[PDB]
Amino acid sequence: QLLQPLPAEIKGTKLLAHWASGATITCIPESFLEDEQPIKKTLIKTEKQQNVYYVTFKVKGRKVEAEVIASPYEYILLSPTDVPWLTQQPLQLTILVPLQEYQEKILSKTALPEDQKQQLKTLFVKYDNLWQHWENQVGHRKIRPHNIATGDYPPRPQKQYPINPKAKPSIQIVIDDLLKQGVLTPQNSTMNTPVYPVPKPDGRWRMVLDYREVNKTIPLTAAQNQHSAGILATIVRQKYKTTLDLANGFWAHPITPESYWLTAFTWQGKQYCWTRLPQGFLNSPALFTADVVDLLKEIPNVQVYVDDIYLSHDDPKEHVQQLEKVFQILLQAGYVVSLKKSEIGQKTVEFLGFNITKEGRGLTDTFKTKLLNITPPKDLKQLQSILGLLNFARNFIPNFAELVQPLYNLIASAKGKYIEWSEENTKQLNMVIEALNTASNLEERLPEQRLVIKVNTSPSAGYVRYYNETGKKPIMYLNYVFSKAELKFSMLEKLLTTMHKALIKAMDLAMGQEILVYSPIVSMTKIQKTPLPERKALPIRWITWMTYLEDPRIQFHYDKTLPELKHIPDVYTSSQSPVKHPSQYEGVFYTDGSAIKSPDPTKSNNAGMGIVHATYKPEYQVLNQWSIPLGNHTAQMAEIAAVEFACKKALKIPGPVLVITDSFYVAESANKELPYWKSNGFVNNKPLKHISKWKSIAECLSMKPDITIQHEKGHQPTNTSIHTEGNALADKLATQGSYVVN
Ligand SMILES: [Ca+2]
Repeated sequence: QLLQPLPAEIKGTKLLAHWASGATITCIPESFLEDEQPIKKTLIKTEKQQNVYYVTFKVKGRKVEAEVIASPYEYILLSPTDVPWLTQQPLQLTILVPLQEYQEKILSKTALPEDQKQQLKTLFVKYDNLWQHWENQVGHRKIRPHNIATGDYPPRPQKQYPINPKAKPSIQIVIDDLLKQGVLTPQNSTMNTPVYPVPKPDGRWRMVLDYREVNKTIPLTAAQNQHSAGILATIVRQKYKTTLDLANGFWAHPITPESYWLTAFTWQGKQYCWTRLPQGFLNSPALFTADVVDLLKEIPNVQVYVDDIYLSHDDPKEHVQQLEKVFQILLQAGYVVSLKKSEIGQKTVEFLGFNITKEGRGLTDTFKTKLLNITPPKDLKQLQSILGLLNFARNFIPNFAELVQPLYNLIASAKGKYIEWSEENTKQLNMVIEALNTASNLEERLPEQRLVIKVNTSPSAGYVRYYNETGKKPIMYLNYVFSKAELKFSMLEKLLTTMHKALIKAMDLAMGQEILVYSPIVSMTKIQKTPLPERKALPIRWITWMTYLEDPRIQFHYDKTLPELKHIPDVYTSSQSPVKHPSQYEGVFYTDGSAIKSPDPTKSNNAGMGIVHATYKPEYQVLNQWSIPLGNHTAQMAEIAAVEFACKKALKIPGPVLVITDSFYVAESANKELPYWKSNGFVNNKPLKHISKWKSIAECLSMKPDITIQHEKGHQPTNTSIHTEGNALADKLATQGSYVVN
């Protein structure tokens, strides 16, 4: 548990002892007390009677004589009396995690009222032993050790190839910590497993075991929890939502001493074995999750997939009451929670087993059906991709040949491998999409025909088409938004996470009908054999992906007519179409800019912008004011540079903010022109200072998209809205700076 294990040898074989606090005598693993003769026989309430012995053993090299009983466990429960010299000391591993930055981060983003928010800040301390304090820290689970030695024909040992030495230092720490905790034991074995290193965003590296050779031997003989699909159907979305990431829980379940040889691996010419369940093993996710489910059975609403846990209660007070009940269970069992990726008491959770963020109160996940806009292609190869993409809608769209005709005429126009794109063509393309958004082309779902799903993906997002098996029109298209982590995935994994998000909505439309999925992938079996270093997603992703093949209701077919969508341009995402109230934003930024006639005839101009930071959470208040002269520039430039300053100051505040411009051109450009100027490369603006200002705004929004931009004329507004009052102050500051000369 929280006490550091102590190295000890009893009968030649090394073992570990744990300082106990109970007054009961020392327990010893059962396999050593068979040969020994019993002194007497006593019964224990917490009544079964067991034999009593008196054996000698070494603790840290010093022999110890004590009256002992048996223990079904693999550790030596050490009575404090028998060892008066040795004192209890807490566990001390290598690296201490930044636990205070984690808790302050969770307290910041919590959507709970300040009343319950202080209860949580108190719950950090009462259950301090529950959170993960050390890196690679694991907990002990007082459970009957698992037997994973199923199957009479053992697998063949794999030779260990040299690995990257740049990863050895960061991994040897983990080897030391697990050895220190007894998670790893030095022991030769018949089986050997390859080990692979993969980098971590912080610069260090984590090791990966290749257990697919042992999994082909071990048969599937365990009760599987509801899979990704079955869990997501029974969920209950209430007011607040909370997710708790465990610290590799399979490292908490110990395996039987007989099964240690199976999990063996070679590190630095030395062979080690696993005391606990290892990650990448066949039955580790199932054996671990089942235990977790029983504990969470008592809670009214819960869902557990792998490490992640889900809790959603509508009552603010009851969410915290159940949350404390969750913590006691996890602390009493010996589980360890990582506050690095945990999310507590938020209106939406970023990840709940599935990659989709969960908002609202809906038992079934909802997502936008309609396809999204596409940025103009920069090259011919990116324009040929989108044409062969729309080729499917020829057989059921009347105006198709008429609305696509202009784009065909544009390709042969230049004939110089460079293509010129007109702004109206961008609007024409937007019309092509709106035709698909119209429910005419949308066929109706038929409960008789099976559900056909055609899946392809672009570097920016995926494209999913739900069909009827005979129908020429699709029931409904589906376009999934890639998260910042999924964009890092390889192209093959972008398809798989796309299919994952597509089979979710298919369950709603299945209605007891088998589902056939067509995909550019030729063989599903070959995909499981895809090499490991090419997978750039978490194993939780692949397990979640592979668990869907086993369903006989779903079948996957290779489709040749699916085109290549690697050169598909970026999907146009609009953060301005949703409008949010100014009170819910954490920060409000009013901007403005003026430019009177310069006194000097040479400059001929003078500018001055104004910035106001306002917060509406408690009442209408202003944090700071700013009034800056900009020299000879455009009045709109003063209104252009006014938001570049405001965009930066929002980065220091992690939360929803809103910037407001008196200018029409600024807000409209940030909504439609900015997604263009990014891909446009700022071509044919405007000399160089003008372009640098727009890029800086684009990059600032790239680092934090939580920034929304509105626009309000505010011409002689007596008291139109409570919002225009703050903008009247910003225009005052912009005017003051415009009147000041250097
Ligand atoms: Ca202005």
